[PDB]
Amino acid sequence: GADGVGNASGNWHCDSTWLGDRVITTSTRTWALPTYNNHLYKQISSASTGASNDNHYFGYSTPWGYFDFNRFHCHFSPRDWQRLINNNWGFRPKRLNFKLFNIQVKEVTTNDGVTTIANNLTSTVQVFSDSEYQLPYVLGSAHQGCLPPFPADVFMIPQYGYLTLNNGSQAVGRSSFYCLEYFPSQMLRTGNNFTFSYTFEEVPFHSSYAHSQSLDRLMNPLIDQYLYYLNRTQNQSGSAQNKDLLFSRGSPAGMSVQPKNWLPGPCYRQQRVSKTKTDNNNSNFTWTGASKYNLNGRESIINPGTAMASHKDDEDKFFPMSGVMIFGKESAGASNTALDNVMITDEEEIKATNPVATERFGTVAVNFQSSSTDPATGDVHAMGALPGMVWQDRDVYLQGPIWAKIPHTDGHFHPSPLMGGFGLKNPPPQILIKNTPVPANPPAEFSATKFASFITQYSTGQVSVEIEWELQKENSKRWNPEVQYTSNYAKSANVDFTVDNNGLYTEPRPIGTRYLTRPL
Amino acid sequence: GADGVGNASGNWHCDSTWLGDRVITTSTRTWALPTYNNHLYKQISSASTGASNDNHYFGYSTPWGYFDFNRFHCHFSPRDWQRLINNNWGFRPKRLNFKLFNIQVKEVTTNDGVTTIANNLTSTVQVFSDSEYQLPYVLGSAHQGCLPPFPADVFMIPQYGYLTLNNGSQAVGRSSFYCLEYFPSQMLRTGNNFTFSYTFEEVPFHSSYAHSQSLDRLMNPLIDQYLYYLNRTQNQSGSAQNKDLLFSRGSPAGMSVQPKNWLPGPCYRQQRVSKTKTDNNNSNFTWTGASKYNLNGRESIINPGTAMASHKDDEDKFFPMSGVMIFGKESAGASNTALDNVMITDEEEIKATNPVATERFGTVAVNFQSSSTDPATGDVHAMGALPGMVWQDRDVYLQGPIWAKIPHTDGHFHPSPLMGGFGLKNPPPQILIKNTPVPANPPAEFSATKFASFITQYSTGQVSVEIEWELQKENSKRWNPEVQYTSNYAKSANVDFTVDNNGLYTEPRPIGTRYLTRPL
Amino acid sequence: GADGVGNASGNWHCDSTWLGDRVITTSTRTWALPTYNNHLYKQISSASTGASNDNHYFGYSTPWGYFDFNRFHCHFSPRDWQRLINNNWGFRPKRLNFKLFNIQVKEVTTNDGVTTIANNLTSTVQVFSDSEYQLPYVLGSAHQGCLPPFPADVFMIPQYGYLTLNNGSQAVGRSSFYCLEYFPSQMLRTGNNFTFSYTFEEVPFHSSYAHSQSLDRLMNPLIDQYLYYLNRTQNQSGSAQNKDLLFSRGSPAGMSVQPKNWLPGPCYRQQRVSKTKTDNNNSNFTWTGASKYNLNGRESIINPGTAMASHKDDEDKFFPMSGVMIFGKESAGASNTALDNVMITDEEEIKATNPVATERFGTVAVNFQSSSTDPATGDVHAMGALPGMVWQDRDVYLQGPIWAKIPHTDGHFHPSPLMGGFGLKNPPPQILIKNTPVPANPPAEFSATKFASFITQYSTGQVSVEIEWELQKENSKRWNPEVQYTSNYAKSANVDFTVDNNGLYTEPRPIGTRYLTRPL
Ligand SMILES: Nc1ncnc2[nH]cnc12
Ligand SMILES: Nc1ncnc2[nH]cnc12
Ligand SMILES: Nc1ncnc2[nH]cnc12
Ligand SMILES: Nc1ccnc(=O)[nH]1
Ligand SMILES: Nc1ccnc(=O)[nH]1
Ligand SMILES: Nc1ccnc(=O)[nH]1
Ligand SMILES: Nc1ccnc(=O)[nH]1
Repeated sequence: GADGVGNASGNWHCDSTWLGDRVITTSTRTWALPTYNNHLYKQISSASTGASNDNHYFGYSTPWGYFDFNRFHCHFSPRDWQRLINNNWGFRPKRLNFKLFNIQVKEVTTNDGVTTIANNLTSTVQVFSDSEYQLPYVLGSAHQGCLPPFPADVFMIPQYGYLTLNNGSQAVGRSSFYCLEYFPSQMLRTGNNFTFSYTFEEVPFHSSYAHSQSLDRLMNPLIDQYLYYLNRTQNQSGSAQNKDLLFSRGSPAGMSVQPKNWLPGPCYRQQRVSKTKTDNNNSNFTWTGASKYNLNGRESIINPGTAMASHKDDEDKFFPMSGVMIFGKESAGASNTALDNVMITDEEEIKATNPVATERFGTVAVNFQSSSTDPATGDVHAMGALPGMVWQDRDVYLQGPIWAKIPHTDGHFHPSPLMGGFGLKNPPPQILIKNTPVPANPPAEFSATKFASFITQYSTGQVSVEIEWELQKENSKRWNPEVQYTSNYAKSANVDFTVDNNGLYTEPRPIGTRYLTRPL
Repeated sequence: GADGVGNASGNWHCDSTWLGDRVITTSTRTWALPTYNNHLYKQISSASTGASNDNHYFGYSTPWGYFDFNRFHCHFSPRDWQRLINNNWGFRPKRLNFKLFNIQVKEVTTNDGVTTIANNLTSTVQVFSDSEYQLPYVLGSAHQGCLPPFPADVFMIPQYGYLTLNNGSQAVGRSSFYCLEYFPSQMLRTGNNFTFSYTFEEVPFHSSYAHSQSLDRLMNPLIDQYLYYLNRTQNQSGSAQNKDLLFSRGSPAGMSVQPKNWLPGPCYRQQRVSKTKTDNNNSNFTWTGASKYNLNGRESIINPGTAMASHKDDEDKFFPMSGVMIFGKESAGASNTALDNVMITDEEEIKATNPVATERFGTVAVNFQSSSTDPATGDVHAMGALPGMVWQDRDVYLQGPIWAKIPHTDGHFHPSPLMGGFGLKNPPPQILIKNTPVPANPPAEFSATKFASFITQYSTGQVSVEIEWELQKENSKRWNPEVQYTSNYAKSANVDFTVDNNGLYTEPRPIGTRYLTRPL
Repeated sequence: GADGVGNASGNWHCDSTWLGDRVITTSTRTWALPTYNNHLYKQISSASTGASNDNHYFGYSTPWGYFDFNRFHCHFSPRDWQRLINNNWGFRPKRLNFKLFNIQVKEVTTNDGVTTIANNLTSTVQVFSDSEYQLPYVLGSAHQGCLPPFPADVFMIPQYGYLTLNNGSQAVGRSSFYCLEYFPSQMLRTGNNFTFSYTFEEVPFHSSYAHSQSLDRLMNPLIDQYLYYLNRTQNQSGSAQNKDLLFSRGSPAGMSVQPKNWLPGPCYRQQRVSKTKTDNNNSNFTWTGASKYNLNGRESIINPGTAMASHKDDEDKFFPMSGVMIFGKESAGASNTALDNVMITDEEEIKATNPVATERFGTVAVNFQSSSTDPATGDVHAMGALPGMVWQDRDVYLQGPIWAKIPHTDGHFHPSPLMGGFGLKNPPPQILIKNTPVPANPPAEFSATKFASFITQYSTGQVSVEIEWELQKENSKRWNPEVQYTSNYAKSANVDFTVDNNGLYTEPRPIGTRYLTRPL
């Protein structure tokens, strides 16, 4: 860093600047970091517990905390998101600037049942960015502890832990252990500060638009095709039914039978469930009726799974059991909370190109028809990629994640993070931070045994993240007005995206980005 | 070439040089080339024979031989492979240098029942590289006849033959015939030599590592998600069972139900068979229970097929019927040999990302549940590519192939050779070689009829291949030690990868490359 | 020194960098230093005690602490050690850089109960390196208190004390007393830091290899010698036994009787003891059956003593009573702990050249044979250096010492530290450190009586040691694969060289360096 006890090492830079094709978000917050695990690394696992085989794990927990800004509301105020989404066909991150500063380390002494805090001026906090990605990448799993949406909220830094290979609750020889200290890290006293910058790789702009055409309506509703298709295998009222081969040319009255160039996207069917409970089966079918994948004898719910439309027209009451992103309200309990404490996303806009999530992809022949054998077909519920398929990826949300690390594998296929966002080979590095252990008084006589008595402390300061975002401007010739995200004009007891009478900021709904429209 | 009867046209260059990010393998061997087909091109096919429709073919056999180094042990000694695999996250070929030399053509005369060999000094051997790929590409089908693993072994050059279109055992008008002479070729007497170089296209480094995380364990086992999922469709001990909609947030106790970004790789299920025969069905089900593809009314076993893990945890006794590479021991007979004369590979390391080969990919919804209709799901056994899938390709082995030509098609999809290795648009060219016909004595009076009487001969010499390989160095922060390929320290009658008391080199096991670990 | 209360004077530099022929280890840790002896130097000795004459001593204890990094795990993580040992025939230290910084001095006050710690900002810690070696050299006696293996562990600094001449528990006129203050030292307040560098003398690379030949198997196993040896002193079935002189030439069937050039190493026999207690004698024979040296009427166990192989082939259950380095587990008690709380090294690799530790060196003639007198021979249990002897020094271990000061004597003989490592004429200097006394309040009236009332304090900070190591690369033409140190692939409850569920780092075995092989 820096300088004095008596001298701030950073100012408060929270702002938005719009500049034609760029928008620069700056956000600064005040954090608090406790001591974790008493400065220990612990082995952790599902041993005992009583966990099922699909829940076993092995890993470690760490004395470190970390910074996480991997949520859009860490950077975009509600109004800015609104600006973003109502005027642009897309956007992407380009560069970032990160700042830790104004650090202040404090000691806690308890006597009684009356707790005193003071400054420990000569104490440090340690920091580093894992810029060579040598640590297990724990961002992009949508874990809580990101910078809060509301700039006035103070936040506690999450603790870093990670998993490795496990065979049940045991480890394997291949399992990996990381000690964080065995990086180089920067050591900061109250005077000092930390900074680094980062550039994002080139990535496709996120599609902030719905289509205003669908795959099956790309033709000109005024002209025939020059192409023919088999229309009838029997006449044709000449009594009664006689084998025939009758061919018709593509025609505006038969848009369902016209040859075309393209196929809709992939499909992994999911179970349709209603918001009115009375429609559903009387059982507990989530695990048992769930779409799951099977990995080394362990089952995992596919969630949210392939980008698919949530419901066809007029059926907004249904949703895939595990195919929509779902946010909790600020009233929601951790487990088995009710419908009205959650907010379910809707990905209905993609039904122009993407199969609906709770229906078949389609139908396939399954035999050879003949006079003796009747033509049979079967339903296709899971369809991989076929040449000619086109699709739309899952939408992002003001409160969803931004990016994830693409796994380091021989093979990916369209590695856009299924929960939504940008896939990055070389994503924003993890930023780790810890209070340096400060021994309590040692004995008068040497002892070799692990030092286990420490002065209790924690730290606080500010953090600042600045991101530059490039915009894809809208160039639309559409004559009529667009759907636009808008707040509600009718009167009410509270304003949306505001604090209440107890000062609790709330986000009353998810907001996606798909309001403007393109042609296909 | 060159020069004298009395003057070598090449030396013996067999070596290894390690140079930081590069390793240069040189190997030289001594070959023998007979006269094939008596200098004739023969039409060949399955006519007569009694072959089934799935085995019919049409093609030609050729008077030529060819060189084949498309196996790792043609270049890497066992110790070098060990060096490779224990210290690098990857590697790829960059360039090659090829050399034919010290040629010596010999005539064989038999009188009795006592066979005399002498030098035929004025005789040639012919050579060319098919550098414009004008010939059917016969490398990359894993045919025997490559340079031997052991530098002291002499090898016989394989004969070139190829196939074309066939309708049963007949040909079609579209079928193609190639005459090799109707290239330009180099003609070598005992003095001369042949050389050429080649550069490899840019290709992804082969992944010589296992992952130490799995797709389903990428989260931080310490923090909840901000995302919610439908947890129950009924309460919840309020008696008895009542329709409900209950939502929970992602949590470390429920890692199987957390939303995620990624899907595991593709899947084409295969039949699971045990190494202890008593477990299996009492029938012959290989063709009949086999995963097969169907091409122009002809069936073909998919083998090895999609890259998939061989068995889940603790089940090393099972293997896909035709989903693992299998090497023969030097005791193995050509057909119906026993389990202990073969070596079956294990691709278990990829179960972090790739479905296990003998299980479903997963489960899919197949109907609409309601009070009247119970939720149904189905098993998915063959799953194509879905956006968001990530996977690991099949491993290579010290004795497996290196590369294959990607077919010249409009479309490939991840054209990594399914048997393992590097796909190359423009692979190392085939190198063809033949002894020039040397007429026996003609008659005293002209005759127009095909010349059919030849002096019997063959040739021998050395061949040298030098390849430069680029290495991907390991940069791992892992605190604990790695699994490392190691020879066995316990005492025995023979050393691994050695010759025995009769001078037979043996390779006692396959060695893959996946020992070091990455994060995902 | 520089600057501020508010300003870190050092960062955290813990890392490893591999660069071809060099590897640079950096390690940084956080220490704690109490006040020792209440700022007093005390005379100490075995007086009273009840000590045997063998355990009498005289010396002094000091108010100072010291830094000790003389253990390989202070610098090499387990993975790095693995890298070291599996790829290099040797290595040596070249240069070092040392850093003390971020110091923070604290005062402790108690009422009862209850104990209060604050910063004492104007307090100093003192430091110096004994670079002219003017102090008794107390490193290289394998003391505990070195930097901990695990970078996250905080450590207490050991106290400096030393011994001098003693006659029983009394001193002699020749006994030396040393006052540490009498040395210039650097005085550091919370702002300041200490640094120095050092270069190592030229030393032989440590042998990180086993031989793959033995002294007695160097001959060509195909060819006779031209040399002859007396084979028989009687015939030879011509009945019955008659005096004769019969000579044979060296031959592959008689490799035990072939003339040779070399002798195996020196020998000081030690008592063989089994790991299965039932094999041993029923008595307490360690002191009484021990190999001891006798110095000024005082006995001392020779331990570990001459470099000798721990056991011959197939006898891994025996070990020299005091001829192997033995590490304690983190469960081991200080005294009379059980077999399974210790880890015994094995120096079996050196049996190619070095006598086995529990057997005779060999046999010697002891008389003149004649018709009247039968040839006699005797066993040699202690053999000094003979021209022509060759030997291998004791191995080093990841947790053993690195170096020791060669005593300043007229004569050494192969002064490689018998406990293992590098002998250094001018070793890394001792680094001494102390909290400066801070008087409590004096009386209002002068008193000359030596001050004795002090404010209670201690200090803490970071220390950093960087060492450059030169590597001897492996150049082996060995065709088959090597033994390699490897972690175990089978599954278990804990990972090797990791922390457990209480955060205790453990080292589950010793690791030597001898895996690669040389010829002799
Ligand atoms: N969002 C995304 N990030 C990186 N690569 C992609 N390829 C397709 N979509 C992508
Ligand atoms: N091994 C490989 N060779 C060429 N192209 C590839 N694309 C993906 N894997 C490949
Ligand atoms: N390790 C060592 N250090 C210094 N001198 C030696 N002489 C023989 N071995 C030695
Ligand atoms: N990864 C991809 C494959 C095919 N098309 C895409 O847009 N992306
Ligand atoms: N061919 C490929 C398609 C998608 N992803 C890959 O890695 N390769
Ligand atoms: N000549 C010597 C041999 C060994 N050591 C010595 O100091 N001198
Ligand atoms: N000290 C020594 C004497 C003789 N030879 C050695 O290598 N060392």
